[PDB]
Amino acid sequence: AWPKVQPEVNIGVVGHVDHGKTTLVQAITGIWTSKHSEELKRGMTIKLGYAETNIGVCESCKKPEAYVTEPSCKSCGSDDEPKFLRRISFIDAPGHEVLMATMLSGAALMDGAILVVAANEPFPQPQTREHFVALGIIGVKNLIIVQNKVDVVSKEEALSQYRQIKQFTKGTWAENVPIKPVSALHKINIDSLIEGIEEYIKTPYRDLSQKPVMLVIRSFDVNKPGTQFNELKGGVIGGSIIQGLFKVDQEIKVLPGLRVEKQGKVSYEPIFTKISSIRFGDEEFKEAKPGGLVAIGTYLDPSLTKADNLLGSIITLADAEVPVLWNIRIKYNLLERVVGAKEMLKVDPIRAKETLMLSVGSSTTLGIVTSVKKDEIEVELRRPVAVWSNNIRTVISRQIAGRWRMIGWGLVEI
Ligand SMILES: Nc1nc2c(ncn2[C@@H]2O[C@H](COP(=O)(O)OP(=O)(O)CP(=O)(O)O)[C@@H](O)[C@H]2O)c(=O)[nH]1
Ligand SMILES: [Mg+2]
Repeated sequence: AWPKVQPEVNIGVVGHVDHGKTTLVQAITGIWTSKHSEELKRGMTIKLGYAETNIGVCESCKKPEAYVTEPSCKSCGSDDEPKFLRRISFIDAPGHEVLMATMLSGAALMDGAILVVAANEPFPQPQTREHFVALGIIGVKNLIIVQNKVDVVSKEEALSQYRQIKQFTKGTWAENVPIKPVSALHKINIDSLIEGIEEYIKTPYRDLSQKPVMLVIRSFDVNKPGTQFNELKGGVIGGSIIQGLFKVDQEIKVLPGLRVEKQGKVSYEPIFTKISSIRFGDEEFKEAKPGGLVAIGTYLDPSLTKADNLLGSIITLADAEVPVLWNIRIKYNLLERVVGAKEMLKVDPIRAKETLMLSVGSSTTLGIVTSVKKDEIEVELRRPVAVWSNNIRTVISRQIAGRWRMIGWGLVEI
């Protein structure tokens, strides 16, 4: 039988709106990531979606068909159990331009990524470019480009687009990134994509001695409405461990923590709690490592975790030393152009007093520029940000025509 383990690797799925990201995740895992009523109603991804699958291989069968996502080799005529390789999970990002920040948040949790490009739309669309560049900046460079929807165009049309994709990636870090043509909807050529995932998105080395840090993207409770008070389960916090590992019964804290109101005055205080449970998908565990999206059960009042209240927080062990900053200095670089805009636009230099959006880990925060130099800016933040390490990358966005657009990136200087 196959072991029940946590996913050991996170693969982002990104790309322009409606290019088929969520359907691709479904093709691979059997799961539809959109769980929220607003997502199902509007027919779009809004929150980061999530799905897991085991990956195995039928050792006595031809590849790529030999790769499977379930413990059966019958499709290649064998009754032998396939060899288990690893469990993997997908971080399914929204494609809508208005949701770029969510993509940025998700990118902090990715070990590698799939850029989905629809074969029946002109390449390169605005969020194809924006998501691509964001991946480059954040360092998610174990990339596979998936040409999706090949079922509705001829082979030669798909090939014309393939040539365009090679041209686009030529001279960039992605020059030799593989391109896999598939139909996510009708499940065509999926095995080849699985093989590509095994080949090009290998599980990275994890130094489990590092101080445990988790980036938070969800928070909620499992309390059915009309639940008795003596039955109210504690709040649950969801996210991905980026370094180290957590264990049941550990004393932890959420940073920056809770917003505190003292007659108009607002500060933040760390939330201290204890891990009462650890879950990945449907399975419970005693410890949680990088890879996968973990649900940490706590003793927190569920009101504190309700409705993703803690999105953007980090979690550490209670005694960790972590700067929680209301002002940050960033060593920055600007892009030449606003890549996510429909019409070509130059990036104006950063100006003092302008309000920028900073993406740091899973957090998204507005701040006012208080100092501008050639290589550095200083920013007064509207809400504080937890800075758990010395070389954290931030992505900088500017509001252009009412839309937040990525314009640059930097290193948060300690
Ligand atoms: N013909 C065809 N249609 C597809 C394929 N993959 C997805 N679609 C269709 O495209 C539409 C959008 O699919 P969806 O998977 O939700 O795309 P998405 O990129 O996740 C949308 P968002 O950017 O908001 O998250 C749906 O109608 C879906 O059935 C494909 O391989 N072939
Ligand atoms: Mg989607």
